[PDB]
Amino acid sequence: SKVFAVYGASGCGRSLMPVANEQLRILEGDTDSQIVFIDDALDDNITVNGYTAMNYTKFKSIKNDDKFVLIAIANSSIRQKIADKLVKDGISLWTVQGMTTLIMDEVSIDAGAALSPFVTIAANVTIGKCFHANLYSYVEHDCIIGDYVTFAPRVSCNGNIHIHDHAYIGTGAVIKQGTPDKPLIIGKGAIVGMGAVVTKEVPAGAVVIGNPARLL
Amino acid sequence: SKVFAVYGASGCGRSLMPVANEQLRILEGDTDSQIVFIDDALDDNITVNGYTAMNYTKFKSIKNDDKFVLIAIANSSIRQKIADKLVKDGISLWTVQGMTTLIMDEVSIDAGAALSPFVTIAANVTIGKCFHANLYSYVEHDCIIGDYVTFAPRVSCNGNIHIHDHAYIGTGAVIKQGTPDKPLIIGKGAIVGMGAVVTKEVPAGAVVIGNPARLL
Amino acid sequence: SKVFAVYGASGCGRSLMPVANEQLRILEGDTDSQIVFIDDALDDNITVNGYTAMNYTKFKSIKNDDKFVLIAIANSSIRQKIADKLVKDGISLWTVQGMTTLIMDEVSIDAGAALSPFVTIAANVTIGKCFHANLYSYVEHDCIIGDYVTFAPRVSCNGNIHIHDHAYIGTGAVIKQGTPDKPLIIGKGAIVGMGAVVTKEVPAGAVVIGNPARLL
Ligand SMILES: [Cl-]
Repeated sequence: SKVFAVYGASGCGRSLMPVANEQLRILEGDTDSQIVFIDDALDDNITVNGYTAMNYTKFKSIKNDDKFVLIAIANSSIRQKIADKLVKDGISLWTVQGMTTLIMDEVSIDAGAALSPFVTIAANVTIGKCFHANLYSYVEHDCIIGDYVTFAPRVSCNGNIHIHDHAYIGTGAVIKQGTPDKPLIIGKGAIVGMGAVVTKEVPAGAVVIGNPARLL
Repeated sequence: SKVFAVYGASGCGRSLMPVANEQLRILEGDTDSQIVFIDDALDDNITVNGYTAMNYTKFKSIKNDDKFVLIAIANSSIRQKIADKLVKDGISLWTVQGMTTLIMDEVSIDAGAALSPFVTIAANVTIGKCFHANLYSYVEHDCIIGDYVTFAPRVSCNGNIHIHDHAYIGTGAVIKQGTPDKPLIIGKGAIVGMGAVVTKEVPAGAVVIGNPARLL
Repeated sequence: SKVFAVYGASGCGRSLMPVANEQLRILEGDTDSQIVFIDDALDDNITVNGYTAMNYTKFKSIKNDDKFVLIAIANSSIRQKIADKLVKDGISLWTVQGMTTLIMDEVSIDAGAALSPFVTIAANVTIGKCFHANLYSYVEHDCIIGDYVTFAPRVSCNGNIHIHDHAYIGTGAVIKQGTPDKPLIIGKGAIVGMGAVVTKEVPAGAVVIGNPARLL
């Protein structure tokens, strides 16, 4: 027996719950296991879109040895804090993908990714901890994505790009391909704004916007 | 018995007819009902892409009590005029979606929407009359879309956005999310240009272009 | 009996091989025919992502009268040179599409196209030799695409656009629709940059970037 959850019942979670149901009901063929929301804003349990929603204290109290959680909180500092709590409490991180999520050859993705509908992860990609790939995003050939990276919808991450930990890539941003000799790097904790057209390396902690991308 | 139609046999209609066939043949499981084009440019009936095409006078003359029409005319002033005519003539407005159109939880969409392939309508969205969501568009969580709104392909409408009646959002435009306390408003009859990167409220009747969006 | 290949084992080929397997195993229902990579960088055969990879000399030497090749090299000058070699050696050019590639009514596409996942080719489109439509691209109604045209991912080619031979359209570029009286032309060998917002005719051999597009 198993219990599943989506951690976060705000916009991120409510748009991922249908995806977690595709993952569980169709890709895993599991019509038996319950799935709930976890949200620490809750005191008493409520329902959100027809699913039971409870705080983490209550979720921990459930008498099941086999818990699986997708963290659906876009802020990567919160996501890392929750992931470390879950692992310490002996709860499994759970990767979810949609029926229309395309995974190509020789792809490695660490546990706990949220891979939305219409996402492509192309050939020979490596992805670290609790990746968020929102609707329509792609990661093309030979990319290396670090830990707690977050893509908004419709990110175009071309080939030979290395995105370091905790970077955020905004809606519809486009990133030029690197080369095998010079991968294009997005630095640790960088923020690439909605619609940015990135043609060069982004420094760690930089915020870049515009076409072409410039420091904000 | 029933008769279906796509109103408009120009580019909008010809790219929606396959979608109307997915809706009718697959999602409704109806291999019996006829589907035609209506276009008022026609005097004599013709064929368009292998479908009978006739003017509205001829469509009205068909002896069937049960007519269903998708209005495939992007201009929302024309669309409203035709919708009001159809309803007055006792003809039903007909929502169409593709096999790859994704509808999430607690979504309300008024009759007569054209929801293209690869469209996502995410959690807790409300949409008014004869919405057009062209190919690849999305409407994310908690949005409220009014009546006779029109999206070009690949619109990224993020969460907590309120788009008022008759707005037009151009190809690949990106709109920043609102918050629950302050939804980002696109005003009545506003035009958001192809590729616009919208980070603030757009006034009613404004035309905005660019990255970032500015008045044209 | 038949032998298939993807010509190019670099990023283009490695992200198309899964698509060629969808085309062959599912759309053609062929679980018998072998598929390999061809790459002229190879001296001795190797494996790439679990597929045999050989140079063209070795592929020619295979004793099969019935060879089918998808050219997965984005550079259109190389693609034309290889296509002419294949045809002269009595090898067939092979169109590939994905399970999520949508083709609408009255579409004509010459042999050897690479039509990626999530691509739409809309109504009444004509496409010439060895077209590349990378992930998420669309070609809308009434377009005429010439020979050896190349789209990066997420190109938005709206209706009534004529793209002449060897043009390249970069990631996420958006092109305004033409009209029936005045198709919007992208000239021979033009380059439209990543993220460009094209609102006017692009001259032959021009390089255009930005929002709005300007000469680079
Ligand atoms: Cl897309």
